[PDB]
Amino acid sequence: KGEKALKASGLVPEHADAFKKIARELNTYILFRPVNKLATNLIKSGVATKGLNVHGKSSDWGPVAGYIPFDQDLSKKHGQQLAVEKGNLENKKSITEHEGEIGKIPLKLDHLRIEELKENGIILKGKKEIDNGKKYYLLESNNQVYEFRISDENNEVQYKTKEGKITVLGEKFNWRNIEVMAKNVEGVLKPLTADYDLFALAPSLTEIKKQIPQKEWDKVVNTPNSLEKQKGVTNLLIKYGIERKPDSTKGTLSNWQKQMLDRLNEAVKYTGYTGGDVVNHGTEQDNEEFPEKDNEIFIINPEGEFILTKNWEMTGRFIEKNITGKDYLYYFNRKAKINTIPTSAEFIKNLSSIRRSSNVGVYKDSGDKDEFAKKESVKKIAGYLSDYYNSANHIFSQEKKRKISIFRGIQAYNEIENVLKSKQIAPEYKNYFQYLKERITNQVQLLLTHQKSNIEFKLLYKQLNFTENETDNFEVFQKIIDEK
Repeated sequence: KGEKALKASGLVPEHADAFKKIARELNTYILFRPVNKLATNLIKSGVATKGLNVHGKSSDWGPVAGYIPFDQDLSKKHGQQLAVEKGNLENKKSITEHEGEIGKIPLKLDHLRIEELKENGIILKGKKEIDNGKKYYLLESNNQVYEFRISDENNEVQYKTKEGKITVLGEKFNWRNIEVMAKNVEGVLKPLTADYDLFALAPSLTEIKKQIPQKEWDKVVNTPNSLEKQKGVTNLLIKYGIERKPDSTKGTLSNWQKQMLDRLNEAVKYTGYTGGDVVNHGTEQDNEEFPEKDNEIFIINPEGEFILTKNWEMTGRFIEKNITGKDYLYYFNRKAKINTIPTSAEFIKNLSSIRRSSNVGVYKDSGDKDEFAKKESVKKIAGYLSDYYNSANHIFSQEKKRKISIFRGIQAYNEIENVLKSKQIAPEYKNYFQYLKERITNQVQLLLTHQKSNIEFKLLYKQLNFTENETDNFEVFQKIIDEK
C-alpha cells in the first residue's frame, strides 16, 4: 500500500512515477501481477521482453534469471524431473512456430550482474577452470549442480555444469552458451526478458462513455423503462466489451483498453526503458494452459495509492470494496469458493478436461437432436454464467447488481436442474453437475444473507416459475426485494 508494495514488489521507481501520472491523467484502476526483482534488473536494463511464445517464468537464482534461456534449467525448470524437456521443446516450439520475431542471438546482460547476485548472496565467484585456451572467469554458485561462467572480455555466459559430477538433465555439456531466444527488432540484437504482466483493468464507466462511441449513449438515455435500459446497456456491452480477440503479444483487452495499453507502452520510453512495450502477454488467468494463484496484487488506484492485498479473501474483499462495489467498471480476469468461482470459459475448459480423457459424458460426437438438446442446455449454462459475470448492472444502485446476480444464479441453477432431466449420462458429469449446483446454492445463499432477505433458497426457487418471461417474473422476484 504505497511504499511497502513498492519495495516488496521491486517495482521501477521512475515507472512508478510514470504510472502515477498515467493513473492521474487517465483515472483507471490499473491491476498488476507480482514481478521478480531479478527479472526487473534485466527489464530496467532495457532489452526486449517475452510474450507468450516462450513461457519461462521467473527463476529463484541466476544473473540470467529474468531472461529466457535456451536450456530452461536457468529458468523456472530448475530441478524438474520430466519437465526440463517440456520447457526445452517449448522453447524449440518458440523458435520454430513464431518465426519473424524470434531470434538466435548471444546474451545481452551486465558484467556487474554477478556482483548484483553476490549482493543478493546467491553465486560464489570462487575457483577458476581453464577452458577456451584461457584462465577463464569460472564462478561457482551456492546450488553447485550448476554454475555460471560470465565471460571476462565478452558479454556472454559460457555456462556449464561441473564435469566431475552429475547433471539433473541427464546429459553433459562442456562450457556451452545460452543461445537465447530473441526479438528481431529488424536486426537489432535484443533477447527476451520475463515481462511485466497485468492482472486485470478497471476504468470508470463515465470515462468509458468518452472512449466508446456515445451517440448510442445519447440513444440509451431516453428510455422510460428501467430494466430495459439496463438491457440496452447489456446490448452495448455484449457488442462492445467482451467481444474479444485472442492474441499472444498484446493481450486480452478491449480495443479502448488496447489504446490504454499502447499509451502505457509509449509513456515509458523517456522514463528509463529502452524497448517500449514491457507488457507483452496476458494476465494471471489469461494463461489458460494452466492458471496460478498469487498472494499480493499491485493494483494501482487512479490517485497514487498503489494498493496491496494480503490474503485471497482480502483480494475479494478489496475488489468488492473498490473495484466491484463502486460505480466503476469491474472487468476482471475471466469448499471455499466464498465469492468468486471461476468463469464459464474455464467451465468449458473443465468440460473438455473430462470429455477427452473419458469419452463418455453429457453429449457425444453425434448427429441426433437430443445430444444437441443437451448441447443447448450447456449453451444456456455458458450464456447464463456470463450473464452472472456481468457487473455492469449499476446504472442504478448496486443492490440491483445483487438482485440480478441472484437472479442469474437462480436461472443457472434451473438449467443445472434441467440437465439432470436427461438420458443416462456418464456419472462423472453427474457428480460434476452436483458440484456445480451445490456451489451455486451456497453462493446465492450467502449472497442473500449479505442482503436483508432472510428467505431460504428453496422457498425463493419454488416460488418463481419463469415460463416465458424474465420481464414480469423478475417483477415477481423483484417485488419481494422491493419490499421486505
